[PDB]
Amino acid sequence: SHMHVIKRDGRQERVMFDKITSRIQKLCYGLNMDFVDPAQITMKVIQGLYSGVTTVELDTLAAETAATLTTKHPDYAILAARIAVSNLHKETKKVFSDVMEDLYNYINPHNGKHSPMVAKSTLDIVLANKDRLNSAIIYDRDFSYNYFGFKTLERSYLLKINGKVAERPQHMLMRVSVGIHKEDIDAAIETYNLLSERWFTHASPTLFNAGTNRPQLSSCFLLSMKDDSIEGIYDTLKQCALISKSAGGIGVAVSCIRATGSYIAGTNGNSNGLVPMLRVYNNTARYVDQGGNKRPGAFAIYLEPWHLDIFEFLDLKKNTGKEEQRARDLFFALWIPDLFMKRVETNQDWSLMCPNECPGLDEVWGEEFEKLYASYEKQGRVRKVVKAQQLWYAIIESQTETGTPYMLYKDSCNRKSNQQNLGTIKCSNLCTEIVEYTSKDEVAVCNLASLALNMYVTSEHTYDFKKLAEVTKVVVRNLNKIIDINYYPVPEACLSNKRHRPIGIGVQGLADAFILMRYPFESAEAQLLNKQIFETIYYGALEASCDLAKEQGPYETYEGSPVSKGILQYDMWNVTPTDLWDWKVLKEKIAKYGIRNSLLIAPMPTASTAQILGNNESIEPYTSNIYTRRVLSGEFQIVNPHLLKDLTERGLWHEEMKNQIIACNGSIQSIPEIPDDLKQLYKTVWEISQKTVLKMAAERGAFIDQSQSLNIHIAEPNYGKLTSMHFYGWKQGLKTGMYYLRTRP
Amino acid sequence: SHMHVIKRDGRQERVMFDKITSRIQKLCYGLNMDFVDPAQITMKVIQGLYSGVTTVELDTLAAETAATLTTKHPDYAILAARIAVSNLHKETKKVFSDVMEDLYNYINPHNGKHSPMVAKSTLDIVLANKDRLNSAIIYDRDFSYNYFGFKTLERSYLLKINGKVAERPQHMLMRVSVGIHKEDIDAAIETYNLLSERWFTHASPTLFNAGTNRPQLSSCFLLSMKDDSIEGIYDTLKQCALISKSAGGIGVAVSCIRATGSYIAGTNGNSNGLVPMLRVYNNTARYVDQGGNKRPGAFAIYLEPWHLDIFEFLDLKKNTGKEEQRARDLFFALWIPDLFMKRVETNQDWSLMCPNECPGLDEVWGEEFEKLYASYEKQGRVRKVVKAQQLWYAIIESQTETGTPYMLYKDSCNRKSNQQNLGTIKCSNLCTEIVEYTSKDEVAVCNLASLALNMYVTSEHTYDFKKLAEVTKVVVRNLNKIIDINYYPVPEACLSNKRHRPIGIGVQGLADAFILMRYPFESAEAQLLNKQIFETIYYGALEASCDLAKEQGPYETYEGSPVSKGILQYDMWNVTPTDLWDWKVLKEKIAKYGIRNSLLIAPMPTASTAQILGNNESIEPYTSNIYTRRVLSGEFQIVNPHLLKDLTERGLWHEEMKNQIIACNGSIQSIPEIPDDLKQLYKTVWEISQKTVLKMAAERGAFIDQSQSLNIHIAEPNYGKLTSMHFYGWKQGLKTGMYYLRTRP
Ligand SMILES: Nc1ncnc2c1ncn2[C@H]1C[C@H](O)[C@@H](COP(=O)(O)OP(=O)(O)OP(=O)(O)O)O1
Ligand SMILES: Nc1ncnc2c1ncn2[C@H]1C[C@H](O)[C@@H](COP(=O)(O)OP(=O)(O)OP(=O)(O)O)O1
Ligand SMILES: Nc1ncnc2c1ncn2[C@H]1C[C@H](O)[C@@H](COP(=O)(O)OP(=O)(O)OP(=O)(O)O)O1
Ligand SMILES: Nc1ncnc2c1ncn2[C@H]1C[C@H](O)[C@@H](COP(=O)(O)OP(=O)(O)OP(=O)(O)O)O1
Ligand SMILES: Nc1ccn([C@@H]2O[C@H](COP(=O)(O)OP(=O)(O)O)[C@@H](O)[C@H]2O)c(=O)n1
Ligand SMILES: Nc1ccn([C@@H]2O[C@H](COP(=O)(O)OP(=O)(O)O)[C@@H](O)[C@H]2O)c(=O)n1
Ligand SMILES: [Mg+2]
Ligand SMILES: [Mg+2]
Ligand SMILES: [Mg+2]
Ligand SMILES: [Mg+2]
Repeated sequence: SHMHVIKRDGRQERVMFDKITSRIQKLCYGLNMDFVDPAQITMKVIQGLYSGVTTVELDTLAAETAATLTTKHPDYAILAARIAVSNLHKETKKVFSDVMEDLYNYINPHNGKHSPMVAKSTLDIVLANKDRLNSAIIYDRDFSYNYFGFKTLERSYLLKINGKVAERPQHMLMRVSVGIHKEDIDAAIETYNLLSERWFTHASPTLFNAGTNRPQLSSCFLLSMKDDSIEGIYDTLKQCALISKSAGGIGVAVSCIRATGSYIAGTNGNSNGLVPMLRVYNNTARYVDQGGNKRPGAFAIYLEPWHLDIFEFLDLKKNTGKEEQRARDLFFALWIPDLFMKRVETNQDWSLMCPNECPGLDEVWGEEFEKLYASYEKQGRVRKVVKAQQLWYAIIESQTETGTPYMLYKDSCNRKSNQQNLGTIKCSNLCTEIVEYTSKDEVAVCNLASLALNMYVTSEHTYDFKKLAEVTKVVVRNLNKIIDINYYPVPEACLSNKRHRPIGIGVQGLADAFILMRYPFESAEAQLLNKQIFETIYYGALEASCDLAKEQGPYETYEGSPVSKGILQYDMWNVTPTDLWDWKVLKEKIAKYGIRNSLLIAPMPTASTAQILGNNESIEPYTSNIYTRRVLSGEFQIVNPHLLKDLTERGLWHEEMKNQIIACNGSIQSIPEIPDDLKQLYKTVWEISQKTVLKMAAERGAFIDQSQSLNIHIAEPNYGKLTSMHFYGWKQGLKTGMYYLRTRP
Repeated sequence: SHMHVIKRDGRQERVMFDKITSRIQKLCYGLNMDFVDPAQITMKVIQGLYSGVTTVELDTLAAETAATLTTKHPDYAILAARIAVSNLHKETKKVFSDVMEDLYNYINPHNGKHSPMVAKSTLDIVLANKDRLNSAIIYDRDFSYNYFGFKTLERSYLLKINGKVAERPQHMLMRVSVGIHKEDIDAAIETYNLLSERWFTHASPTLFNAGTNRPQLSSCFLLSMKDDSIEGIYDTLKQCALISKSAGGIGVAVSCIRATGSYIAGTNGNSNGLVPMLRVYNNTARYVDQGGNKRPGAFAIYLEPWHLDIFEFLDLKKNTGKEEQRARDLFFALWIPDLFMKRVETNQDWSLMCPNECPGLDEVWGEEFEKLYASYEKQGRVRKVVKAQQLWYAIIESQTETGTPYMLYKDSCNRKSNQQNLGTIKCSNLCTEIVEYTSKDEVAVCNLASLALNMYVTSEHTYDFKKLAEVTKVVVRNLNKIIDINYYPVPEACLSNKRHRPIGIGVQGLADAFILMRYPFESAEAQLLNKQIFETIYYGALEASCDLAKEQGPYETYEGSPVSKGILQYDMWNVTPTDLWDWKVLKEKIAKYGIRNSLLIAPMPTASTAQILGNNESIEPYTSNIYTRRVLSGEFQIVNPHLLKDLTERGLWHEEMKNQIIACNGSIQSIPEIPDDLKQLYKTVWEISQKTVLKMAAERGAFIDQSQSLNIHIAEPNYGKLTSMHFYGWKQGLKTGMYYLRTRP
């Protein structure tokens, strides 16, 4: 008949338009009514309406229209967040316990199987404790997310039932706290309130599988080859298949595979090298997706540069060429020793050999690698001799073209790690921050936890240090409770992760801490500031693991580590820390009790986590002050809201200032309406000299017991800033030369 | 600030959308609610709304959107009429008297002059009689117009004040009845109620200037040249300028101007002919517009075919050629005698002469013209001799290309008219229906009144005859009261229009009378029907003028007319009328009292009048069953609503039948969903053989004392149907061969 809409109860009515403005103005309380205008939003919604429309599409399109209108006044972000979050909170259930009973009592709607979303012990903990725990949840905190962080949180992370999302966000975060803190409830309420107050957040597989039926909370996996045979290659392929099933990240050390042309004693033939093998890993990276297709399964391939197939390895992730000689859905990385640095330095030659001819090489680092490599370089057992600057030119061609390979430094990582007593660290994970020991028997597993920073900044614009160590103590107790609950997908993972027991802590949003502390990025108080911050994080981490080892005893391989010898991570950098803390009593209690976890700190990139909480990616500056937004039918420009927060107060903001920053791509310094302080507080990273950031990485990574991601931003391809940049990173002592060479077009 | 609309009081408010659907559903009472849908109309209105919009634009766009949605169901025409008419009736004043005081008390808003819209005697009649007359008006009748008839009535006919229309339609029709019936009120209330019940309507200059300050109620003007000198040409140009100022229609007899090359005794030169002279009349037709630019001033130019400049006259209204040899904003017509018919008939020759050489020719018709033309054809005084079929081929080239010239028959008009005693009828008006005597002293003026037809059809589908003569009596009393109130623009007009005193009555919408009487157009009861109708109209007209002559005496030149000799118009056609009436007592009372008006009946085209009342153009069939509508941003297709009225009852109407009639251009007979009666009741005029219509014109024009318009519709250029058509019209005896040759593309 007429234009009827399908009202959410399931019924239909006539189109009465004042229900829209009746609802929006109800959801506009507490905003600037001088620019909050329900009529424009209603008008663009009615531009899209038709007959027979479910009303949840009208609320979705209402929040979408408010998100597109956010450019006119910044309160429409708060409005659009209230529209989407109110749309969800009207939909699903109020009580957490009946949601959990609905998830456990799930039935596959065409197979009849009692196929739960949560394990029965999780439901046991909930139903035994629902009275305190339903009282602990606070739904006032769900209106605190950004809109785009809420849509990113909704599209993939909330547990769905037949396509309809059936979890509020506090149901997910309380589900995580039950999923980790099993027996105890006080830790679940301190962990819940410290969690939902957005102080720290766990990693994404923890948000996937906390308390579910297959609890695989880990996110870091480091695998090396079992053998240089078909059985080793395909058994390693099997382990990468299972681990990439249970939503992990896999970095593979592929150093020990014989090269093209070496003799095969079994079938009297010659090998074809690494290129079809890594092509098999290419199709495996396409087939298995992490979890329920939530993100594609990605593999890192690490190769040391002395291997003979290095040129076809570097020409492998490209765009042109034959298709059968490209494997472009992987991530390639070079695990470079100091000798290739020295031979590129003085234009000498370089010996590409085959690890069947020269066996047992990648397990040897430093001066011993110099002696063994020189002794094989003497005997003439090598196969090819290439001038080192030619291969360096090939590396800069590959990084210039695609950004791959990554570059890590072998002797720097093997020298400055707490797992020296085990052997030689072969590889690292996909995002190049977990530097741990791998073997044929031990497959390295590490857990993650990302602390935010800008929630700690007080109103005095003086940073809070004493809170940060305290939350770090709660985090270390969380991860150390994670390691003993996790279900490892392969049997080699449990022995490594329970013998050595590592954790991982990484912060996100350093640029917001600098803006809210009101310092320039290349100032003196910034370089003092991050140094003091990671002294606080590192100190509180060591105090927390000390207080755990006082209660459960240290890990199984402690005596032999340099921490048992008193050398902490900063002395391996030979940098005495500041007088901000008391390190003597810390080293006394460590010398009397040990520590519980081997490796502690690890700055991860946190793309998706910082996408949720609105912070910037972990430590880098803003890419531009204008950042785009992916909206259906609108992909548009939103300025940095801290910059806009200062501009509305300083008066220089007007109705075309956005258009004034369109034609400069974030560069606010070219405009004549300038207080000449925003040019220091809001430096575009393209307008930031990279070597100051590298010095800041030398200080901060000098207070980190693992590596850290390092997105290199360079506007134009030039070999001097690249070559001097990598050599400068090697001279400062960094464990990671690069993670991406990013060139803006 | 926000989106505020300017509410009609002059204020502003927020955009609240349920005021729209709150109003439309209030204006939807009495319609089919199964398809009446306010939400679609509201949706397309809100597609056009913006901030700072006057609400009368929202009602205008609402009625416009309903007019475009009328295709889905025919009740949206009734809706859109109620929207526009309610928009006007909310706007202007309720009382007629204060509107008249506002119009008389008008002041030019930048000259201060008391420049009235009505004369002071009109306001005297209103203010002396406002108590009965404000009670007589019925505003229930304004919701009876069509939408497009109301917009056509509003854009040009209602008297505006500074661009804002300040007259309701009943204010205009009551203003007309006061403007004609001055002293009497009973005639103003019978005339008002018979008028506003849409029975008959006056002509368009009557609607322009009834009771205004310059009352020029006439619409027919026939002028001939005073002299074949510069003084005669430019004095005639002066009279055409003044008459075209006061909104008349001018037909000019340009027979008596000497041709190209004749000697000029004053300045010893030779004339250039007619072409630059008619070019001067071209620019005069562009400059002076009728009234307040309400329609462009148009001139008819009549020429008899024996004049020497006839070839450049026929090649004059074209599209190509040099610009200085074209006069295309005129209307050209040939005033053909029988001799050109006979010489084209038998392929003989034809004598093109010059009226300076052969003087006193156009004042002579018939056999006397044959004798005088043969005597000048004998003496060799002629100048050119052209084969007659060549000039006939030139005429068919001109009518084929543009439709001009018109064709009238000289001896047929001079033989069958009541003004034989005066002399020779030279010319006729622009629309070729007023055939009256012109002279140097008498400039012919005729008034018009168009009766509708389909209001007379009773529910029994038997036509009402006794009402039609009665309304015809009221009409004849109206026009005879018009002639004595009118203000003639030139002094020669008053002597003609008061000596001979003619009137004019023409009907509109014959196709609707045939459909509502349910007969085929080419049936037997149609040809019986229009014959009976014009016997009724002609009989009631003669009875009315008889009853006027019983009270005031006949006109000044009665004794000498053939009506005084007893011969009425039908005996000049030698057709005895039917036994429907009593003609003997009529001819007795005429023989004892005479008649008051010389010429009575005149079928005019009525483009604009039938555009108001929704009827078809006067006597022709429908051009197509689908007719387009001019709407801003929508120029679309609406079917004939009587056809649609039968299709919704007979069930064959469905939701794509319009699309089934798109690809046939009104031809409903090609579709397979056919009751084979609609193919007879709804014949497209392109699917109608023209000679049956010509026979119907012989009967109906055999009962008309003047000529009648005749739009000839022929789909393709073919010389046989044209030539046989004009010869057939001459053989039936018609006074008008053609008014347009229309070819659909
Ligand atoms: N009758 C209607 N016609 C068109 N849109 C409507 C109508 N009613 C509500 N809407 C719009 C307004 C909102 O933008 C959106 C959601 O309305 P909403 O009221 O929340 O559904 P609902 O009526 O079931 O919720 P609730 O019953 O709790 O009020 O749909
Ligand atoms: N048929 C083959 N095609 C391509 N590559 C092969 C083939 N067989 C073996 N390889 C590669 C896989 C390993 O990289 C390598 C050795 O495999 P492996 O089983 O150890 O050889 P083998 O034991 O039979 O001879 P060897 O004793 O020399 O190793 O050669
Ligand atoms: N506040 C509004 N915002 C947008 N459109 C409106 C608003 N109010 C009325 N309209 C629409 C409804 C109608 O289609 C059109 C004209 O409204 P209308 O009510 O007749 O003006 P009005 O309010 O001055 O008349 P009245 O005072 O007699 O009610 O404008
Ligand atoms: N100068 C001119 N240019 C063009 N046409 C002219 C001119 N003078 C006269 N005519 C035309 C207009 C008339 O159609 C025609 C006669 O005009 P008119 O005044 O009667 O001439 P006339 O009286 O001086 O000489 P005649 O006695 O021959 O008419 O000649
Ligand atoms: N595309 C990616 C990126 C990272 N990761 C893994 O997630 C870890 C940290 O990356 P991250 O914190 O940016 O991942 P998110 O938590 O943001 O999803 C890495 O060590 C990888 O193991 C992944 O599996 N797939
Ligand atoms: N374009 C026109 C059409 C007609 N007319 C005059 O109006 C008379 C009848 O034409 P009509 O009845 O179609 O004119 P309307 O009343 O429809 O405007 C003609 O005799 C002309 O004198 C005109 O002046 N201009
Ligand atoms: Mg509701
Ligand atoms: Mg082997
Ligand atoms: Mg109103
Ligand atoms: Mg003269």
